[PDB]
Amino acid sequence: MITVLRINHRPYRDKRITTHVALTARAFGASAILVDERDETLENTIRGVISNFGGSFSIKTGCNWIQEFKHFQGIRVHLTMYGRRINDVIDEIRNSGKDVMVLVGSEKVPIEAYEIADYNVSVTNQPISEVSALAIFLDRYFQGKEFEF
Amino acid sequence: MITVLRINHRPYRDKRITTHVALTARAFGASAILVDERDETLENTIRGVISNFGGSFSIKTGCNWIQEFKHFQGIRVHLTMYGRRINDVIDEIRNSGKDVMVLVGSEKVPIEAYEIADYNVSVTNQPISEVSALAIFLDRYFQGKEFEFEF
Repeated sequence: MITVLRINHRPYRDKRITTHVALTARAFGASAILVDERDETLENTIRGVISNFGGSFSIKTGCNWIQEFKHFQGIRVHLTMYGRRINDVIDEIRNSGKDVMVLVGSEKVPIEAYEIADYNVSVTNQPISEVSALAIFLDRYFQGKEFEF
Repeated sequence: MITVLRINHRPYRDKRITTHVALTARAFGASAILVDERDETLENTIRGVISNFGGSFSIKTGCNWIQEFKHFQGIRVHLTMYGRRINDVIDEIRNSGKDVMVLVGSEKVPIEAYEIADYNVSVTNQPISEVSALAIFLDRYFQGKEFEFEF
């Protein structure tokens, strides 16, 4: 099972982008998303989608991201421009058979995430969207396989 | 060459999602993006990226999307969840040797997008971000090689 941990969500600014992260996570085969800042309106939006389009994807908000990432029972993946290329490590991640937590949304020089993660993974050295980074990570993990709701 | 056509840009509502679309278009190997509503902030942002990171990508805004799509000289692709499975059609599109214009919308897209397109293309039947739809479209078009492209 893959869980996305989305940090740096600002309820009063980032509803759209965080929504886009959650829908991408769901569509491309993650089972859950955890969001740092509590956002009941986001929960209601996403839970609405899940109701309307099916399946058991989970959203929780108001999470302590360092604790969730630190104590996750499985592989901790940090999506970041400061990371090695996904292709270098994706097979080993996939072949591990473990649950995976993928951290999206880190900023600054992301020390606390780098202190915790098992893998720090980039797609390109060009500026990209975290939404597109998450899509590519999930696509590579699931090897381009399609999903059934 | 791939040109992205981004519609339903509403610059006084949000510029982040369209900026993310443009950054994705550029990084994933499109040559150009055309955006329906004029947005000089967007133009300058993306031109700033080109200045610092290289390559020859172009952005224009304030475009009549129906006219651009209808009269584009090449294959008109519309990315939509209500389209055909991408893997059914991506090979024909790639092997045509034609230029491609890829329409990416937001909220509801006008029915004309579906009627004009040569191919209405679904990366998934589930609601997703236009950013991730575009990423996967380009990724499949370029068969995973686009991150080797030089800027």
